[PDB]
Amino acid sequence: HHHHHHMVHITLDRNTANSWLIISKDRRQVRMGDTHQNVSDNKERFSNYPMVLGAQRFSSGKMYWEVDVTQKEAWDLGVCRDSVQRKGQFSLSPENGFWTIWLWQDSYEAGTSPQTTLHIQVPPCQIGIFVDYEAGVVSFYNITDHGSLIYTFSECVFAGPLRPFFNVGFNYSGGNAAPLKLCPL
Ligand SMILES: C[C@]1(O)C[C@@H](Nc2ncccc2F)C1
Repeated sequence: HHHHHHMVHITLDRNTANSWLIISKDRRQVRMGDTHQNVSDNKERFSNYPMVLGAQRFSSGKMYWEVDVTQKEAWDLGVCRDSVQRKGQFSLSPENGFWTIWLWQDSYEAGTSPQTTLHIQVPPCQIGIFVDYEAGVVSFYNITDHGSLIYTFSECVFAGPLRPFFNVGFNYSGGNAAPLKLCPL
């Protein structure tokens, strides 16, 4: 790719975080805590899963950011509608307003309905996410493998403003405590 020159400074929105997440002072890192984090509930918070949104809202243009997934067993990354469901159980699909990929149990998959198998030669330590609002495109790039394409959603029905989306995953195993980190441009 050559998408680095549409780079945007993403920060995490504390108010949308699941109440077990810990967001760094600079709002660039998030991890799963071992307990509920002494914050009030609100209607924005994701209740069932360890999810958080970016503070930035996008309704036009080309946006690019990179996330460090080093030493994680499980995560979800991408973008979602500002209007996505926050409470109870839901699937990650374009029908529900999510354009995402994930790692789960040693397999990488795109959040289609049903999910699509990804083919990645070099397990990524850093992921690039590119959104072209006008084109209706969300693409994922493997920064560890010279920016090689992972997956492209096209003809996307954004149907409103978009927010960066993150899931740090559960830590039942004790092997998934590592943070998601937004990487410097
Ligand atoms: C228990 C902790 O607070 C330390 C750990 N941090 C990291 N672990 C793995 C890769 C990168 C990290 F920054 C989460």
